[PDB]
Amino acid sequence: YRAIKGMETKREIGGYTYKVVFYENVFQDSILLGNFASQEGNVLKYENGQSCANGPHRSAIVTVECGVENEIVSVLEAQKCEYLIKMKSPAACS
Repeated sequence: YRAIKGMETKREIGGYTYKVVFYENVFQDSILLGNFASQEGNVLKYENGQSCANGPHRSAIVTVECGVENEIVSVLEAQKCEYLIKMKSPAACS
């Protein structure tokens, strides 16, 4: 009944703190981008989050290429209130 969290990667982009719980969801300060729904490849998709107001539901898509450590490289609202999260992590290698 309790969601399991990952490593919690947090980074300040645009003045707000992006938190990637990885197996839960992603936030910006306290504004919920999206929620972990599915893992597609090595990319995790988070949607049904907090409203965007200027569009549909916010969403977050974490693109992981794997690396030495987990870190939020960048986040970009390029898609429909859907935030591209660019990351890497050794735990992503499989």
